[PDB]
Amino acid sequence: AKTTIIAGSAEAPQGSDIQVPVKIENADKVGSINLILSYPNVLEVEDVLQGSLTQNSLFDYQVEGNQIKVGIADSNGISGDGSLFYVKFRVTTLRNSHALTLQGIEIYDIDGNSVKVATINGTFRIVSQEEAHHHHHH
Amino acid sequence: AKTTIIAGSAEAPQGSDIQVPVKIENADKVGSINLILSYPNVLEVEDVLQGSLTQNSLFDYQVEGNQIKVGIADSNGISGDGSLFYVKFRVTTLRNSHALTLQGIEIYDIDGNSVKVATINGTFRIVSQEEAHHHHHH
Amino acid sequence: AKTTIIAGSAEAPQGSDIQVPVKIENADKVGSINLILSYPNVLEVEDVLQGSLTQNSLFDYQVEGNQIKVGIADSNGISGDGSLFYVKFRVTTLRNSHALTLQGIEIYDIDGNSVKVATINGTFRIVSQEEAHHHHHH
Ligand SMILES: [Cl-]
Ligand SMILES: [Cl-]
Ligand SMILES: [Cl-]
Ligand SMILES: [Cl-]
Ligand SMILES: [Cl-]
Ligand SMILES: [Cl-]
Ligand SMILES: [Mg+2]
Repeated sequence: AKTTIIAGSAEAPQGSDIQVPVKIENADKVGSINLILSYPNVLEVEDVLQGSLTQNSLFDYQVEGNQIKVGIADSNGISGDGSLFYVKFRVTTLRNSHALTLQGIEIYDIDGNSVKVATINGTFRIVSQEEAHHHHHH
Repeated sequence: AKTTIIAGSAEAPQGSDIQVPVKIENADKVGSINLILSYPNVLEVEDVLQGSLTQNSLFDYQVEGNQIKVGIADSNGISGDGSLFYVKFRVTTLRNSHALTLQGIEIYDIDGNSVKVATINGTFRIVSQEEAHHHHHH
Repeated sequence: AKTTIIAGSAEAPQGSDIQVPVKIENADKVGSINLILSYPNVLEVEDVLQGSLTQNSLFDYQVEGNQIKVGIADSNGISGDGSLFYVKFRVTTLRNSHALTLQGIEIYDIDGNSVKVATINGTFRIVSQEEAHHHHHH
């Protein structure tokens, strides 16, 4: 039962907005999380929103260069699976993919103990009407 | 896995004593509980006894008006399912039921964190030889 | 889900070395353990080694008379099942068995709470080529 933080993956054409979640899986009474999400040059941050687990948490973020620093604190504890936050991006046969990387993680439970976490990075690709991808979501 | 506190339900004729438990379900290292159990005018409190989980806890109760204030502290932690205490009451086609209500709950785990709990109230009815109810207990 | 500490059992002829683990089962974020393992006169301690769970714990032991005092501290917490340490012994139809006893246990989780544990002692016998026992290990 290992706590894992996961950046979502996505694909979209130039000019469109995408919503990419960062999720947690198997959280066990997490009380604070600080992390950095790095994103590719092809993306531009439009907004950062609380997720399904953090609607009532103390939530901060700061966008600097190609990274979003996010801070979450929640005296109730966060447990189980769900989104920590969503990033709204705008997208500015071969092809190449880009990483949505999670790093600089600092995570503690509500009793102040360090929590071991695994991380999984996201992948983003610029794509055409290949939004059969939306059609195939599952 | 949500911690729930549940007042038992019962039925009996005038003049008889009944034993109504207040139980906990899915407790996770609970260290202290304060609560109020309100009871109907048709009932009169004869005794308040420790339950299956609190035989060795620090246990206090105070009966004032139509409510029983109960305090439990236990440095070992209380976990799982079982009774917190039992109330011995004396009972003083249509018909009407009465609530055994749980409120004013204050509950913390052994590390001093607030515990989220759900509550379920009990129901009491004055009844005749409908103690096929005892016969059907299951 | 009760935390249990278990001394392993073994059999071997005079003159041979044996490796006996002391294991934990269903540990839940244990932060410190002190215990005493007592052993029979027919055994002599050659070494005491960290186990599968304590390779990176702070680990101390002291052999005095027929008992090994072991101290383990680990800020990460120890959870699940595995060995806490291994003792390398040298063995110095009827027959008689000997106890490898666990006692004097003091165990706390990473938040400093006392942990309830059960213990299971080990059994050692001097044996011949009955090391079909190794052949039958399972
Ligand atoms: Cl921040
Ligand atoms: Cl950390
Ligand atoms: Cl009280
Ligand atoms: Cl509370
Ligand atoms: Cl020692
Ligand atoms: Cl102890
Ligand atoms: Mg604590």
